[PDB]
Amino acid sequence: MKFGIQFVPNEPIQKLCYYVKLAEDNGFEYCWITDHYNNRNVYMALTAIAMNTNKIKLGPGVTNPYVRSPAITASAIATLDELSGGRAVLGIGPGDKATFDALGIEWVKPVTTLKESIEVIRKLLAGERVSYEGKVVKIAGAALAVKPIQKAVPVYMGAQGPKMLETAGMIADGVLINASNPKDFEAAIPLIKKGAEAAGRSMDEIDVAAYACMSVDKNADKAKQAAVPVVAFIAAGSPPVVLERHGIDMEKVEAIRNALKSGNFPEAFKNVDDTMLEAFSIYGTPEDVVEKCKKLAEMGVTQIVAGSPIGPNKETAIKLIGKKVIPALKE
Amino acid sequence: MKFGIQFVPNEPIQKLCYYVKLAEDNGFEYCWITDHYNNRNVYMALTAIAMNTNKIKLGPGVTNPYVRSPAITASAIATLDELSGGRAVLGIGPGDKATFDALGIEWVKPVTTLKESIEVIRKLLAGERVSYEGKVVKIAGAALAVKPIQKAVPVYMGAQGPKMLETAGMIADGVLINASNPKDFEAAIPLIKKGAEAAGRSMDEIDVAAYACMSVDKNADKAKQAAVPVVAFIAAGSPPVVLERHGIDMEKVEAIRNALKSGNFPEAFKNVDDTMLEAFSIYGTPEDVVEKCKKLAEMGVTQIVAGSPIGPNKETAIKLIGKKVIPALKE
Repeated sequence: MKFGIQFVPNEPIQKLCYYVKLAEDNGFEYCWITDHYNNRNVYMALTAIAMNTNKIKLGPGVTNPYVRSPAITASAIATLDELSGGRAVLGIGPGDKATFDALGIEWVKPVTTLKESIEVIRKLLAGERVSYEGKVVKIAGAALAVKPIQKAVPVYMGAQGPKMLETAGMIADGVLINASNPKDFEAAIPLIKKGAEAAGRSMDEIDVAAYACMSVDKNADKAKQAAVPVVAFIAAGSPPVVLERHGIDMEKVEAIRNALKSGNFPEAFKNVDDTMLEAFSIYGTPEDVVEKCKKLAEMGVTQIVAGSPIGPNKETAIKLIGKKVIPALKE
Repeated sequence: MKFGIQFVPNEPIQKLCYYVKLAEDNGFEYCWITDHYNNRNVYMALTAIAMNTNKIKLGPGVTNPYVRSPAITASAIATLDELSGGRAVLGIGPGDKATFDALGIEWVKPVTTLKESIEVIRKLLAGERVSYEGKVVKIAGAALAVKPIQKAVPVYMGAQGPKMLETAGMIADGVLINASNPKDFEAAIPLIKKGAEAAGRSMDEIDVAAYACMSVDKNADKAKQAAVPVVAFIAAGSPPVVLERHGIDMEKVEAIRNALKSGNFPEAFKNVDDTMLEAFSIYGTPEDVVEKCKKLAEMGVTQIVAGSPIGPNKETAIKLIGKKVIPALKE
């Protein structure tokens, strides 16, 4: 099994570089840095990370077609791939409406735009002069001078709905699924397979990645507590098909949703229960986490991304995962 | 007088970092890195440059409102300012039509968009939750988490026309003028002053910067030759008011324009003459260059940006400028 790690670049980039280099030392193979306008720029963060790392794969996790021209994304990826000696991955997803309303960006046809942007980025990265007259992306003779080192930089697609999952199956080298429980991938993976089948692609060409909320501790209950704030948000933003799939107490969810609107948090955090924790996080001892990763592996997950909080102390957790989780999951 | 240096990031970023650190060692105070989708990403280049430098000011030279959301630009600048210990400048201009047709980007109202984007970036950098309902830029509750170190990161506006010059006078901390000859600034500076006056601003608040084609050599004629390719492009793209202002042989210009369309270059380069060289470059011995810089200083230029080619050998020229040009122009 492959392990990724995901960071929001919301701290001094030096601290981020320490965490990633630590992750690299601990056998993490993918480094995913989120891309939101209000934090440190994802590509500058990834530049510093590249300089402090040597082998971990690294890229935006995820960027989107809208906040920069896909052509800019292409050459940012090319640049990253040059600096890192060929370790770049492109995680790219739809973005979100609450970002694009804030930025005055029209959220046009997200499936179509993501598909067309991935195709344009790929062609640009391949060195082509691109003429692409899509429904949304319209490129007329663009060409990169900067070249990646990889022949084909991997493109990971953020995918939640069925059309996105199928599209990821047809076009993407990996699928980034914000989900921590096997039930989600039991539903998700056949959709990826339909898209793969539609393109004649084997599933072994496709890295199904769990963008999981993870919290590992030598003490299971402290792992629990660090998971609680993050599960509260995940549970609030989960679509009802995901709540229903997991039998989530729907009354607790709306009290959490309410208290989040109310800007107060301990009450929202008080209503996360053991069921939502099981559905939206991988928490507990390294033993707890290892069994849970195996259940995801058995469901077809090939990359598990340790997302926030990682653990009560991120440094302590990265070390624990490297010592006692990743070695327990070597094919 | 202040000296800047401008680089296209079209080489391995390590080489760029050497040049900038060399420039810094040689007393250059500003480092301007161009922002075009087809080269190395400007902000990743500036991240590495920051890590290899300590005191030179550095920023995009220039970015634009269109290839990334102004909000992304704001946090890229904030990020740069954090990494560099407060040395960021934002050079921002309109972009160009031949880039945005290639990218399918509508080149909407460039003066208005540049003005509104500068205002939004400033407010974002200041830490505000921004609601900005402009004619073009429409921001609704955006806010940065990343903070600059500078209280007010300097915004330099690329400006060529009279409306841009006046707008730069009203709003910008510097004006980036792609021009090498005093006649251009004799025309340009009163326009900046009109805008400054319209805002109650003194000219001593405004860094009038010559984005010059510079070529310095111990041998004047070799400096000449290295200037010839770059002047050929500048002369082809110059507006007729600039050709007319300089009495440029208009027949030579169209042969250069023709041969550039024809994709062949020695014939285009053969038709650069001593008049276009004088109008669109600062070339020659360090003595030649120093007198020419003084004539620009006397016209109101407060920053001279050594643009390509810098000299026949960029490393040799940066050293010559630091040894024999910059010290000869210390107020």
